Amino acid sequence: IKVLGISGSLRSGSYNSAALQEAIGLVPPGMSIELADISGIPLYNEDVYALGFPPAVERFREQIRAADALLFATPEYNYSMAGVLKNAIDWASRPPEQPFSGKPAAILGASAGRFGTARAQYHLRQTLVFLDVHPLNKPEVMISSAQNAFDAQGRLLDDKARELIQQQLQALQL
Amino acid sequence: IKVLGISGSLRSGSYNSAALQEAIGLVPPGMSIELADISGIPLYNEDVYALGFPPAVERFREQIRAADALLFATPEYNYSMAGVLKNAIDWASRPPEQPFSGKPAAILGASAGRFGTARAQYHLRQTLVFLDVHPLNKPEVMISSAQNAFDAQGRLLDDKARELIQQQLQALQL
Ligand SMILES: Cc1cc2nc3c(=O)[nH]c(=O)nc-3n(C[C@H](O)[C@H](O)[C@H](O)COP(=O)(O)O)c2cc1C
Ligand SMILES: Cc1cc2nc3c(=O)[nH]c(=O)nc-3n(C[C@H](O)[C@H](O)[C@H](O)COP(=O)(O)O)c2cc1C
Repeated sequence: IKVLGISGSLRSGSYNSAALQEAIGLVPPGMSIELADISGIPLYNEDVYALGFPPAVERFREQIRAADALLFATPEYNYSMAGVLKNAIDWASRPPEQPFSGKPAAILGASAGRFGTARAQYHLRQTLVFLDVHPLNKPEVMISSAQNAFDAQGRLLDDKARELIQQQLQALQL
Repeated sequence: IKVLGISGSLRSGSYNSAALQEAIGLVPPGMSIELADISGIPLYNEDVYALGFPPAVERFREQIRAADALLFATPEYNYSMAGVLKNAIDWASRPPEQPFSGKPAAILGASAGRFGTARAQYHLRQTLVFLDVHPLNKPEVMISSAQNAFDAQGRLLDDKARELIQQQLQALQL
């Protein structure tokens, strides 16, 4: 079961990239996770699209088409998903045969304050559902106070979190 | 009264851009609309921001700070606002003293086909309130079937949408 991990944050220390990094070692037997790189994807511009998909967008789209399932790690930016993550989905959603169609997915999000991700995870869920994606309803995974939830070398300390992801990955495998 | 028009679309024929332009031909005395340019704003990345605002973002934040009101024309992509617009908002919202705070703003959205922008407008309204913007609730301005609503090189053929822009600009002045 090839699972594609998608972070909505480009920063090297990104707690969201970190959580998907930890999910690699939390997968169950039979499943495996590979992180997608969207740093190369540009700002959406219909004119550019008309001329054809940017190299970085073709690679991404084909990673989605090929993966058996998707795992999203969306940060919340101002009461919604991060623009960057949305922008990448925008590109990837263009005809013909946008690869999202039919794929199952799991959503989780990391924020640093005391809330976050609740609104971004909902918006992301609706956006994905709009593209015919079938996301897992539960469990619900949110990493609050992430700045304390991880250490320098990006490692998740909360057993609850480690366990929740394991749960989701299984719930995903089913 | 200086007003900032922000289009969430970068394509040359953008109906959301074309709509704001029309509004310029509709301003009443004592009000002027200038169109911000976000095309130069890069994808958001915390590591880049840590070293200072890109010039484009800088130019953008100051226009917001200086303008007495904001006029947003957001297209709707995949059940939410355009990723491009959200990214510009993400960049502009960073401390120190992000300029959205306090500014009154009005929303409108241009889309082709069936529905459009109703979700994007909601998310946008929400995100902006989160930044302490005072967006107007009435009137709702949705330009549907935009592909027919506009002719070659601008000009809003639909008289209905015209009334709303006018009304929206008048309410805004108040
Ligand atoms: C433009 C921007 C908007 C943000 N908005 C919110 C927000 O609405 N709520 C919240 O709890 N945190 C918010 N944050 C903080 C992020 O959740 C926090 O910095 C997080 O560590 C980012 O993780 P990532 O780098 O893994 O994406 C925002 C950060 C930025 C740069
Ligand atoms: C990611 C994406 C999703 C879109 N989804 C729809 C849709 O569901 N229904 C529809 O009628 N048009 C849809 N459109 C078309 C736009 O509404 C149309 O191209 C519009 O004219 C763009 O206006 P703008 O250039 O002012 O943003 C979509 C466009 C993009 C880029």
